[PDB]
Amino acid sequence: MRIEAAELRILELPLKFRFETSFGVQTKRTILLLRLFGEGLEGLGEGVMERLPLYREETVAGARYLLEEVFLPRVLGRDLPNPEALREALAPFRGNPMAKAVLEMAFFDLWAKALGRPLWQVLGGVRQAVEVGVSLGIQPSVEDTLRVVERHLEEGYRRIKLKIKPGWDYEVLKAVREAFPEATLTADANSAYSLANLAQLKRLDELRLDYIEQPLAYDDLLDHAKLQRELSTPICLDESLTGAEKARKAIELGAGRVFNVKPARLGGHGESLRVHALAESAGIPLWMGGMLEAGVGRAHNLHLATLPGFTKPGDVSSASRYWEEDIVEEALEAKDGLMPVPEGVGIGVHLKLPFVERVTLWQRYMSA
Amino acid sequence: MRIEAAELRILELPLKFRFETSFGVQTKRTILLLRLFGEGLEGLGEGVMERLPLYREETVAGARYLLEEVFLPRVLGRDLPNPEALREALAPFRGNPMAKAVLEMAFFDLWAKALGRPLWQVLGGVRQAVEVGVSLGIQPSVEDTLRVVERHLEEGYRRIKLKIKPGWDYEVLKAVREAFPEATLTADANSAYSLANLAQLKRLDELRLDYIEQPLAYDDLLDHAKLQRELSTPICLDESLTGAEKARKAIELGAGRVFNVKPARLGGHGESLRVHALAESAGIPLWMGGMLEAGVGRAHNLHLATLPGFTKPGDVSSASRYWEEDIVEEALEAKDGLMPVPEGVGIGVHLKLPFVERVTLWQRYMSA
Amino acid sequence: MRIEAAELRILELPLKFRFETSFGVQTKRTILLLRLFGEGLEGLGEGVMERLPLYREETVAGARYLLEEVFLPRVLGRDLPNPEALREALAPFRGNPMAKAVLEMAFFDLWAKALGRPLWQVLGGVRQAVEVGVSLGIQPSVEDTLRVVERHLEEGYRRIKLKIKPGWDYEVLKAVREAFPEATLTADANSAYSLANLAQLKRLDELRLDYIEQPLAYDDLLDHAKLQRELSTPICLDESLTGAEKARKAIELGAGRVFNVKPARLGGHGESLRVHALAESAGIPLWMGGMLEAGVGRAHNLHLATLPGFTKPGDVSSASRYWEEDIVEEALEAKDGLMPVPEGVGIGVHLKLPFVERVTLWQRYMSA
Amino acid sequence: MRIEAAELRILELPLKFRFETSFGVQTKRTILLLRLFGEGLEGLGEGVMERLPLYREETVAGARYLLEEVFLPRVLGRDLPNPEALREALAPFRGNPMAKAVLEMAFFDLWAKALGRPLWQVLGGVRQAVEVGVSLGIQPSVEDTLRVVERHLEEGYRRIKLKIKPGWDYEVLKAVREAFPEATLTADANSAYSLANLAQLKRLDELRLDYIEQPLAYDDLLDHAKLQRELSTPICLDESLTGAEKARKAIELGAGRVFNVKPARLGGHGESLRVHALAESAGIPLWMGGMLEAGVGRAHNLHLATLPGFTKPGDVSSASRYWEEDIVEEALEAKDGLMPVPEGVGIGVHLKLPFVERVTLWQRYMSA
Repeated sequence: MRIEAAELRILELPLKFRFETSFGVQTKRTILLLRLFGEGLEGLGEGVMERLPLYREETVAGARYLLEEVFLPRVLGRDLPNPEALREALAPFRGNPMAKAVLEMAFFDLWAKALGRPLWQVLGGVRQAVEVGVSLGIQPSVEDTLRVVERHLEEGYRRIKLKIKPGWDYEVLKAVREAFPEATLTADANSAYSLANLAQLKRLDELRLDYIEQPLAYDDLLDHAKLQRELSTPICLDESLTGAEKARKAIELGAGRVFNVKPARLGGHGESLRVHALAESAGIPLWMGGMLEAGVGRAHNLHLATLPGFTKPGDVSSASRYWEEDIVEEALEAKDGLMPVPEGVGIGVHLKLPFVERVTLWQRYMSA
Repeated sequence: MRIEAAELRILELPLKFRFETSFGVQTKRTILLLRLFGEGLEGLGEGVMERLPLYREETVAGARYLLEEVFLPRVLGRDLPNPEALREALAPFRGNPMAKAVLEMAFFDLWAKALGRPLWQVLGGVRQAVEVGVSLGIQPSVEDTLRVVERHLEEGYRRIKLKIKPGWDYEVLKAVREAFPEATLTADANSAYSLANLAQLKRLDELRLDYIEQPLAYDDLLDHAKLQRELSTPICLDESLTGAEKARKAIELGAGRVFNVKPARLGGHGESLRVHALAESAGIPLWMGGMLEAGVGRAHNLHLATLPGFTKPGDVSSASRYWEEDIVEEALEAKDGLMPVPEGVGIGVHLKLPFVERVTLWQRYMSA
Repeated sequence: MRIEAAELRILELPLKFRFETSFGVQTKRTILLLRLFGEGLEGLGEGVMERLPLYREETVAGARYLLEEVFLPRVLGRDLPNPEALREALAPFRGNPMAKAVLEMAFFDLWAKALGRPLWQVLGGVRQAVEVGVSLGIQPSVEDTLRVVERHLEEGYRRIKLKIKPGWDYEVLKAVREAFPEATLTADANSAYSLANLAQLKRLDELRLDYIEQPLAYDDLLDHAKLQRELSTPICLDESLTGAEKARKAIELGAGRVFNVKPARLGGHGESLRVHALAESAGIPLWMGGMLEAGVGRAHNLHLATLPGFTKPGDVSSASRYWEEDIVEEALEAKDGLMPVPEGVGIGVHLKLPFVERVTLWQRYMSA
Repeated sequence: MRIEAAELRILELPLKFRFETSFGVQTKRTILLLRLFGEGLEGLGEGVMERLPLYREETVAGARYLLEEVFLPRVLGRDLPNPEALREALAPFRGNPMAKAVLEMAFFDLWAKALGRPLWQVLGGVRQAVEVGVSLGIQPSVEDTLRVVERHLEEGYRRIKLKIKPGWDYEVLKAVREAFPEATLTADANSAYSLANLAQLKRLDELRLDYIEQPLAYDDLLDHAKLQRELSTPICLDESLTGAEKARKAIELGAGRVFNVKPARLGGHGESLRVHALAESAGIPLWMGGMLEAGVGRAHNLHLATLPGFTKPGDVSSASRYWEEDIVEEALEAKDGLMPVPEGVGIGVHLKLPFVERVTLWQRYMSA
């Protein structure tokens, strides 16, 4: 496939809800969108980095620069027989997996479309519907927490994830467990702990959580391995998994027994397939993470989540929970705990251009 | 892709040289050949198992039974969206990777053909010629060894592999190394050693071999890991690597630092790609192994050997060194240390049915 | 002993009950039977492999080929002073322990008969009755499970083994434990788990099961060792123990604290004696596993189960639970939890030839 | 087999050479001889313990008391189906393996005789001649050492063992190695070192010795394991290997890579066969050790040395190097590096009662 042209845009998309972060509260998403054109087809890619480096180090500004002035010029007009070629073309540039992912994923979409197949089929998927889990923030009280969990269980979610922190973990989780003895419950420890809190984390073992996500430093594997050795509960890694080498080291160290997969965090689908092979060979369950994606990112996530190693519910809930209006024509809605994979070749969604234009803050067209 | 029909044959092809084994000297290959038919296309697969279980446990008879009465009946006429679907269909059957490989590799060929692409492109390859290494059995003398090695070096081979054994390792290898200080030299220790021979093997460290292949038991990883920790020379695993789980365990234990990849030994291309991801994530070099294949197998090996993790020369020399006449129309011949990947969709070779019929000992046609 | 002739048969023997497997439900056994003739005596061997490679990799077809065309021709007419000679004669052939076991065990029977002694006496046994345990599959409900366990306890079984799987383990086992506080209870985890399920398996520690059999991969030792390190409950290995070297590695790794011995799985009595020496030297209890054997296999198992290291009840229950008609004249029936060892030289049972002929699907006589 | 009666004697046989020990120079062997009578047959056993506890803790006096007043009274007239029954009968008595060995080995002889077979055949042997190595004490000089070694090499011995000690190891061994570059050379470090001497011992790695025997404490495994990890030369264990449990622990710790087997040190053939299974399962070579035995012991050693795991030459040289007259009619003489196993049922030798009576210091006959 020879990429003939590319269009990069920065969009500002309003969120239906408002959520708090480590730097105030966020109410909108600034999204880097990429369209790749080749052989009369169009591949789509969506950035998961934000304006501030809060989840991790990249920003929309930094990724925009790399894509516009380094990565697209590197691949425009080049004959790339497959996604591996694209990966090798970007190999000299260190880090920046999310910026690379926008292009790598858009290209995988374009390639799958040129092959005439749905993306999941090309990636090696084995299902066309994904189980849905939900994530809840820290609530004002134990009562409020039970209320929210009960409603989400009534709606059909197949796993409930609750945010915790020192001083707000055992009691609230224990109350939920007692009220819902058979619910699949997980904790998002949000890198709010250190090995100093080992006893507090071990205390959660009696609650039978499916896993405790990223309790220690966001870029750590060694201390998580020390922690995991002491817990019967699986430690699930998210921010620490930036690529296949880290996944390999996590397995060698025993740093986590469950992996949260976010393709963009990893650098794209090529890297995700490598992580999938690694996890599958070690019996490590995978589930699809969410990053408040608009329709393009959500569809990419759904196609990748069809792989055999994804055996646990992912954060791929209805687009309507996030956006009053999504950027694709499709209504990506789940029901009875399942989210179908959008039909069609590639990622199976189509941009709603007039709306996209209306929410474009900046744009640039480049041709080979 | 739905497999509409399949033809299985057992062929007998005389080799141009005498091949020493653990139970006799082999002069012919008994080959299980598979043709898969679907959507007007033909996928080709070739078995690497033999009449006797000498290299490993499978036999032509055992594999013929599984393919004819178990595997083909299970997949004939079924909708297989991709190779992963085929993998899952055969999952209930334990072991027998070479028997599964005939079908799985023939299917990958058919699938790539249905996608309209060369197999290497679908597998993630990044090159179209593979570096060629040569293998040498134990010679009557050191002078003879030197003579043969010198000849192969003049011929352009990029790696020389010498079979060794207790009592015939250090002096012969040391003589070759002194005569050819810059040559890439390798040893095939042929499972001829035990940890009792640790000293003899460690003595080879001074010769700067590129790797020592499978010196200990054919189904071991633990003792090889103990050996590897004592040697600076990389231990290369062959028979021990039967699948991705063994490869993951080899990485955890440090059982070897180079992997010999034989797709059929692993169960096919799907399994090889998983091993590739694992090796690549640990910086473990791969090279394509050989099993005296006729043209279909040699072509499959070439397409897989194009992947990025294959960084050392493979046993993919000219078909003419093996056969007076091969079963494919193409002349798979190397030149100046390089073997081109045959062009065309899928594996790129075509069977010469008239010659195939003349060397067919048995055949069966099956349709959905 | 010089083997003068051998007769191999494939029999189809109806099962009184019908049991479910990983590929539908089975209702009959396809049995490879071997008769070895020498010095006017006859040794008997029975294959435990089936038509499909579900328990492990071998099949009746694959073993038939090896015995008829490779192994019997290798030993017919050869002077074999003892079973060790037979083992060395087959050493060049890798794997296929069950196919080798048919011949090795038949020969051990013939040898013991030529020595004029019962097989147990020659193998080093110290008892003439074996304690009997029973194995139950997954039942429709906890109530049904209690019902079945209670009846088997009334009948006098000395150990009850219950099949479990993720989602069906703690609650059912806990209910049985509570209803029968002093019963010897074990779990057959049927390779249905991975290290991901560590917490679920550790949770069983409070139930005081005598052991949990083969919870992880069928060909694994490394992950079972990691699991065992976390459990007070002994992990019992079955499929992973394919020979003495694996038993040695299991001891080095601490992969299991109890071993299920199935002589055919191991390659025969010679290999079983080696495993017995290894286990006994590490204080690892042994018990006799069952593979739905007809009278020949059951008698072999009983004679081997007399060894000192077998300190726990085995799956050697009455032949009448399996067959409406067995292939030997003897009625191998247990009572009050004990199964006597059949009397006479060698394995002490005699073929009921007319019946055997009636259930023969194929046969072949070969002479030296 | 029921032992109907037993005759125990203490003999004194003058040696043809002076034997250096830790407390005097020995010129005579004081031998505990046992004759077991049953079913008209006679089993022979010979003690390897001496008057002083120099090699290990037992003495002729201590062993005489145990056999005469404890072991024989316990087994006389009892039905012993096999050697395992004898083993269990003596189980309550701790240690004293050499005293138990006289009875256990005499019983194995009687049992094999009752079965009508050569002892090696019943033990699982696969050969009828054993390779012969020779031992040399510390000589007055390096030249003397060279002279002796040269002579033994001309004589056909297949391994040369040289006693060494701190201050007399590297230079003497290096001189021998230079003079005989191809000779199989071994060292008997005689428990003369400690980990304090790690450097002196590691210095020997360059000499390519086949093994270094028992350099550290006679009852140690832990320190030898620490030493072995630092040496490429295999450490060979002798005094430390008192039974199968110690052998299992030596394998777990990696305390040695070669085992010297002396059946009496181990408690007999039953224990030796267990050690054999352990060593074989770990690829640890065995060789038959010597204890200056008269003909009965030398014959027992030869029959046991036929087992497959014995792959290195043993100290089983000609009886004539030790005795002007031996206690058996047979002339146990080696030729061209090989010692034949004496023919006949059991150990194959016959006592010359007249000579035995002349060298008897004490005797006692006991009947059931």
